[PDB]
Amino acid sequence: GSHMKKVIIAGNGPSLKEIDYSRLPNDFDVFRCNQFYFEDKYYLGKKCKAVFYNPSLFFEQYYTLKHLIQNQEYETELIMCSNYNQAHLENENFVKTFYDYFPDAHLGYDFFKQLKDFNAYFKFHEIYFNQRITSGVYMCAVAIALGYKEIYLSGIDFYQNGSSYAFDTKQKNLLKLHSKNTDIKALEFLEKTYKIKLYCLCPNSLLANFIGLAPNLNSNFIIQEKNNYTKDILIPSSEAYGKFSKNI
Amino acid sequence: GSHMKKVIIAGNGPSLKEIDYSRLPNDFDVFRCNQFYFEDKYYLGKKCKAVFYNPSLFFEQYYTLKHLIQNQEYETELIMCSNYNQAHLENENFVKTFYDYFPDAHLGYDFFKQLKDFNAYFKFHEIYFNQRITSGVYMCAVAIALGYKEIYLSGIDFYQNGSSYAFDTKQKNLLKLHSKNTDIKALEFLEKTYKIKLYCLCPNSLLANFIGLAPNLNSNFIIQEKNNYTKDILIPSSEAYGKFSKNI
Amino acid sequence: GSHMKKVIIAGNGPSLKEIDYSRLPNDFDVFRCNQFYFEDKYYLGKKCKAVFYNPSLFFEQYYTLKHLIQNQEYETELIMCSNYNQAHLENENFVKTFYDYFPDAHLGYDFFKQLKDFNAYFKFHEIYFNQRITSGVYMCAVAIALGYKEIYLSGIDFYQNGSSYAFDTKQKNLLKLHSKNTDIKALEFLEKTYKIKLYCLCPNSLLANFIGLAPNLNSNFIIQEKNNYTKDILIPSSEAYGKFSKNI
Amino acid sequence: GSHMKKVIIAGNGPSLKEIDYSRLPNDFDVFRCNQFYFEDKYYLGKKCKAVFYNPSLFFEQYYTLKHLIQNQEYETELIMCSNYNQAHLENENFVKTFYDYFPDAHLGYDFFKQLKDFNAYFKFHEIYFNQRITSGVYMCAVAIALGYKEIYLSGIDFYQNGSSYAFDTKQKNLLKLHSKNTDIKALEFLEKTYKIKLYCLCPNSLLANFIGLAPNLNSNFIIQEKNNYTKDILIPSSEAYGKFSKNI
Ligand SMILES: Nc1ccn([C@@H]2O[C@H](COP(=O)(O)O)[C@@H](O)[C@H]2O)c(=O)n1
Ligand SMILES: Nc1ccn([C@@H]2O[C@H](COP(=O)(O)O)[C@@H](O)[C@H]2O)c(=O)n1
Ligand SMILES: Nc1ccn([C@@H]2O[C@H](COP(=O)(O)O)[C@@H](O)[C@H]2O)c(=O)n1
Ligand SMILES: Nc1ccn([C@@H]2O[C@H](COP(=O)(O)O)[C@@H](O)[C@H]2O)c(=O)n1
Repeated sequence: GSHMKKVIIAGNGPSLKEIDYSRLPNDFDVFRCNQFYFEDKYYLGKKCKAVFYNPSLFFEQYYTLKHLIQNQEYETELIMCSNYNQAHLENENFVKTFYDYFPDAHLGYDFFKQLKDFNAYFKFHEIYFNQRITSGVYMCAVAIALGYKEIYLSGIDFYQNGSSYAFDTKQKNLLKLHSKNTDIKALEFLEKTYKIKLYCLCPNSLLANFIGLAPNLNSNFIIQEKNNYTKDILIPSSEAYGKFSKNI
Repeated sequence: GSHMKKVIIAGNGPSLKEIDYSRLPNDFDVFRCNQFYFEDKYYLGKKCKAVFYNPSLFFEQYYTLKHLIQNQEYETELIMCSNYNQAHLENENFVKTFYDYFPDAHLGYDFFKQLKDFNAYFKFHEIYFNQRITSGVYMCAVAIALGYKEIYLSGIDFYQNGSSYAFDTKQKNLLKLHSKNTDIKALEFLEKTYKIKLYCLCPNSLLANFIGLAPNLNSNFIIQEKNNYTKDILIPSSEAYGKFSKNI
Repeated sequence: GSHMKKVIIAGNGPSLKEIDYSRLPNDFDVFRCNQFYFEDKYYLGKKCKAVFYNPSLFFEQYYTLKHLIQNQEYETELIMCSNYNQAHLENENFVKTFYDYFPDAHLGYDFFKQLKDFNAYFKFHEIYFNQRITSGVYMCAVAIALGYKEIYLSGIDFYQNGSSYAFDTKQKNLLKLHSKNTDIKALEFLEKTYKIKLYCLCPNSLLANFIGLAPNLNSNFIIQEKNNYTKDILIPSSEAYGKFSKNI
Repeated sequence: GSHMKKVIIAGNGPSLKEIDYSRLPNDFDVFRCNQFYFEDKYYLGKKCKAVFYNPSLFFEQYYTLKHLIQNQEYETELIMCSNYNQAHLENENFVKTFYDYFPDAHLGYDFFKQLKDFNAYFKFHEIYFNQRITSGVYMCAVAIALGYKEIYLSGIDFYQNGSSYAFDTKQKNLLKLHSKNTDIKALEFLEKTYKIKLYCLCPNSLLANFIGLAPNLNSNFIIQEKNNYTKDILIPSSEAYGKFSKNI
C-alpha cells in the first residue's frame, strides 16, 4: 500500500486520452484495470502500483500481464482481482483457492471488505436493485482501504456511447472470450464516509460535472509512444485450461 | 456495544403500549425486533441501538429497514440476525456467507455464543425438549454479551391470546411470507449466572409477576405519533430473490 | 484445567471396586468416563473434574449427564468427547458443529492434539496396525495436555474377562444402542515423553504389574452408598433424534 | 528449523555417489527425499534434519520411515509432504486432514508458501507451461523458508539417462505403486530473490556447470556401508488402506 501518498485511478474510458497533464500531481502511484495495455501511448507511464482484473478473465489477464512484464512494457507491484464474494458474480472455487493459484496477487475483496459501510452500500444496491459500481469505483474503494487520501480520477466516462474506450477493443482474442448516477453516488458516499478527497484530471469528461478538477500544480510529465506493443489479450494452452477447469 | 449503559429490550407484545413511562430510565439504548415498525406510535423513540430479525425473514427485513432509514422513520446502529447455528433452524449457506451479503449487519450468534453456559442452556432445552426462548430473551443474552448490566424489559407477554401484538399484524405482504416458563427460567438463569439486573417497565404484564418493576426515576419522555408510516414488510424484486436463492 | 494438581483417572474395569484407599492422595481432581454412573457406590466421590464420552453415544450421554446433574447424583466441571478427528471413527458433521450443539462441552481432541508426538503415536498404531488405546489412556493424554503431572490410575484392567466391569452393564437402554500391551506401551510413551508420573491405586490389578503403586499417604476418604440411582443411559425423544440426525 | 545453520540438500541422482567429501562443511543438517534409503552406503550419514515425500506415496513412505527409524537405519526430526495445494496434483482431502493422520509431520507447502514470489514463480510455470521443479528444488525453497542461508546441493543431475539414480530402483513393491533449465532457473530465482548462497558438492555433475563448487574446507567425514538394509518401500495392510481410502 501507500498511505499518505497520492494515487491516480484510471478507467479506460475515452477521457484517458484527454488528461489535463498540468493538473497531474508531481508524484503518484497508478492504478490500472482490465484492457489498460491496449492504450496506444503511456498516458500514465509504464509503472503501475496496482492492476485490477475481473474474476471472469483473471486466468487470461494474469497470463497476459506476465508477458507484458517479461517484455518490459509495464511493471506493477500489486495484482488485484476485483471480486465481491458473491455467488452470482464469481466462481466460488476460484475465490477459495485464489492465493494458491496466484500467490503474488490479491483478492481485491480482502481490502474492499475493510470498508464495511461501503461494502454494505455496494451489496444493497447490487443485490436488491441490480445497480453495480464499475471497476473505476471499485479501485477507489481499494485505494482508500490501502491508506490513500488523495485520489485523482481519469478514464471514467460512464459509457457515453460516443466513444466506448480510449482505444480500439476490436481484438480477436478478447472478442472470443452500470450507470452515471450509480458510480457518482458511490464516489460521493466514499468521499463523505471516509473523509478522503477526489479530484478529476479530465475537464472534458462528464465526471468533471460532479467532482472538482485537480489543482494546476503543473508537472513536466512525458507521454511516451508505444511501438509493436501487446494490444490483445493472450490465450493460455488447452493444457493450462484443463488444470484451471475446476475454477471455471 | 455499550457496557455500563442501560438498555430497553422491547418485545412486540401488547404490553409495549402499556409502558409505565415514569419508570423509564433517564438515558438508554433501545433494542427492537421483527415487526417493531408496525407500531402506531414511537413508544420507545425513533432511535434504536439495535434491531433483530429472524433468519427466515432477514432478506426482506433488511430491505425494509433500509427503506425505514431512508424515509427517516427509524435509525439504528446495529442490525442483528437472531441465529443459533442450528441446521434445523437456519439455512447453512445463509449463515456462512452472511457478512458478505449484509456487511453492516451481525450474526447475533457471534455475541450469543460468548455466553457459553446460556448457549448450552438454550441448546439443551431446544434440542432435547423442543423448548425455545423467544426473541425477547435472545436479545437479553446479546445485550449481556455486549456489556450491558441493567436491562429493562417491555413488550414481553408470553402470547396471552387476549391480544397477540401491540399492533395490527394483518398485513398483506407479511401474511404472504415457546412458553411463559421457558422464557422466565431463561431470564432467571441469565440474571443469576452473569450477575446482571432485569427490570420490568410494564406493571400490567405477566412479566411483572416474576421480575421486579423498574424504579420510579420518572423521566420526561415524549411519545410521538406516526403518520403515513410503513406498516407492512416490503417484498424485494424477483431478480433480487434470484440472487439470494442459494441462501433460500 | 488444573496444572500442578493431582488427578485420578478412572476406567470402569472391576478394579474400580478394589481401590486401595490408603494410597489415595489427600487432594485430587477426578476424571470419569462412559458408564461410570452405573457404579453402585461413589468409589471416587460425586464430584468430577471431567467426564468423557465416545462420539457414538455422546448425544445420549450428554442428555443423561444433565439428568444426573439435575438429580444431584454427580457434578462435573468439564464434559469431553473422546474424538480423534478420524473419518472411520467419527461422524464428520458431528465434530464440525460440536461446539454449537454442546456449548459447555469440549472436543477431547482439541487437547489431545497438543501432544503432537502422542497423537502421532496413536494415529500410527491405529491406522496401520489396528491397535487402539482405550478411554483410560485417552484421558491420561488429555490430563497431561491440561497441565497435570501426577496421574493416579484405577479401573484399568485391560478386559480380563473374569469380570468385564465394576458393575452390571446388562441395562435395557444401553443394550439397545484393544489390548494390555497397546495401553501399557502408550502409557510408557506418555510418561517418558512428557515427563509426568503415573501411579496405580489398585494393587490387585494387572496394571500393578507394570506401573508402581501410589505411596501410602493414607487419607480419610469416605465411600458413600447410592440409592435409587440412575443405572441405565437415557434415550432422547424421536423429535430430538430428528434434530440431531445430520450428525448421525 | 535451523536459521544460520548449513544444510545439505540431497537429490537421489547418480551424483549422490560422487560427492567431493573434501568440500563438505564441518557441520550441517541433511535434507533427504523419496527413495533415499535405497542408497547402498550412508553417503550423508544416518541423521536427517528432514525427509520429503510426494503426496502420491506419502501413506506408504510414512509407514516405511517408521520402520527405518524403529530399525535404527535412519533418524529424522522433520517429515515433510512436498505438496503445492493444487487440485490436479494432490488429493484435496489428503491435504485438508493431513495433520490429523500424520501429527508429527508437516505439509511442505506451509513453509513453501512463505516465499510468495517463488510460489508465484512455480505456479505460473507449472500451470501455464507444464514446467515443474523437481523435489531437489522444492527442498531448497523449504530450506530457505526455514531460515537456512547456505545450501549445499548434491544428487541433482536433471535425469541424464546415463544413470537414473544412485542406486537400483528396480524394487518389487515400489514398481507396484521436468528439465535442466526449469530447475536451474528456479534455483537462480531463489538465490537472487532471497539472497542465499547455493553450493555444489559434486564437481562431475551437470549442476557444477551452473553453480559454483563449495570451498575445500575439508572435513573428516566417514562413509559407512549398509548391511541387510531396507531397500524397498513397505506396503501397508488392506485394513490400513481401507481407513485411508477417502484420501486416495
Ligand atoms: N466509456 C467508458 C468506458 C470505461 N469506463 C470505466 O472504465 C472501466 C473500464 O474497464 P471496463 O469497461 O473493461 O470495465 C470501467 O470499470 C469504468 O470505471 C467509463 O467510465 N466510461
Ligand atoms: N403476545 C406476545 C407477543 C410478542 N412477545 C415477545 O415479543 C417478541 C415478538 O416478535 P415475534 O412474535 O415476531 O417473535 C417475541 O419474540 C417475544 O419475546 C410476547 O412475549 N408476547
Ligand atoms: N475390564 C475392563 C473394563 C474397562 N477398562 C478400561 O475402562 C474403560 C471403560 O469404559 P469402556 O469399556 O466403556 O470403554 C476403557 O476405556 C478402559 O480404559 C479396562 O481396562 N478393563
Ligand atoms: N538422474 C536424476 C535423478 C534424480 N534427481 C533429482 O533427485 C530427486 C529424486 O527423487 P525422484 O526422482 O524420486 O523425484 C528429483 O526430485 C530431483 O531433484 C536428478 O536431478 N537427477
